[PDB]
Amino acid sequence: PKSMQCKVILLDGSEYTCDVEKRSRGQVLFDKVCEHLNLLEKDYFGLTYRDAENQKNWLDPAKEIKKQVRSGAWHFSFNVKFYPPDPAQLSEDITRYYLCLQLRDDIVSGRLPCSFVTLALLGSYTVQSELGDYDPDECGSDYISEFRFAPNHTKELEDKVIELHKSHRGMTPAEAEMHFLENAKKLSMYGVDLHHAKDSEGVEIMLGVCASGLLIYRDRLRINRFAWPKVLKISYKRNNFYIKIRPGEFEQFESTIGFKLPNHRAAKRLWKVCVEHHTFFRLL
Ligand SMILES: CCN1CCC(Nc2ccccc2F)CC1
Repeated sequence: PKSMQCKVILLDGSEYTCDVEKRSRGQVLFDKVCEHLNLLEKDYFGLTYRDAENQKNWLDPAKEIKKQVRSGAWHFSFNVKFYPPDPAQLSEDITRYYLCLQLRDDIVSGRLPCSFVTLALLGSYTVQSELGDYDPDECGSDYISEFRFAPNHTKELEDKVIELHKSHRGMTPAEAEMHFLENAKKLSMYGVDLHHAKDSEGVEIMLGVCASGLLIYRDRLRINRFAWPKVLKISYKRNNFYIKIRPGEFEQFESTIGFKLPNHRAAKRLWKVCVEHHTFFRLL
C-alpha cells in the first residue's frame, strides 16, 4: 500500500518527516504532526504548502493531499491558522507556546509590525521563558542575544530586551508566554491575513482577514471594517471577489462589494480563508 514521504517545517525551524498513504486526506498528516507536537488544541492550527505559483495555501484536511499539492513536492509548514483574540482562554500552556513561536516568526518576518518598545517587551518575555532569570555573567555591555526579536536588530533593541529581562525575575515560562501574548494580541495587525487587491476603481488596496471581520486598507486615513455578522455571502468570479452585506436597519436591499485580485487563484484563496474565518469565529 503505497506511501508518500512528507516533510513539515515546524515552528521551531526543525523538520518532521513521516509517510502517509498517497490517497490520504490532509487530516491524516495533520493528526501525525499534532501528535508529534503533543498538541491537543488543534483547531487553531493548520498545514501550509506552496502552489505552482509559490503562493502559500492552507492544506484542506477534508481533501486529498495529492489533489492540493498536485505536481509539487510533499513539503509543508505547520502554522497558526486561527489566531485566538484572547489567548488566556486557551486550555493548555503548550498551545500558547506554539502560538508564541508563530508570533515570533510573524514579528521577525515583518508580517506583524511592532513598536521598538513592544519588540523589546516581547523579546524580554521570550528570553525569560527560555533562559529563566536574568544572569549578568552571560551579558556584558556588548551582549547580542542569539534570539531573533525583530526584522532589524540594533544594539539599542538588544539593550532594552536585557533591561526588561532583568525586571522579570521569578517569572515562570507559562507566565512569561502569557505576558508575551497579552501584549502581542493588542497589536493592530495581530492575526490579520493580508491580501493585495484593487477596488472597483483600480486603486491598490489591502484586504485583511481576521477574527473580527474583513478590513479594507485604502489610503492610510481610510480603513473600513466589516464585522463578520454584517457579511451574509462571500463569492468569487474570475479575478473578482465580492462580499454580500446584511441590509442595514430600515434599508430595503442587501449590498454586494467587489474587488479585483491578482488572478483567479488569489480570488479563490481569499474566498476560502474568509469562509473559514467566518465559520470558525461564528462558533468559537
Ligand atoms: C487588535 C487586533 N485586531 C486588529 C484588527 C481588527 N479588525 C476588525 C475590527 C472590527 C471589525 C472588523 C474587523 F476586521 C480586530 C482586532
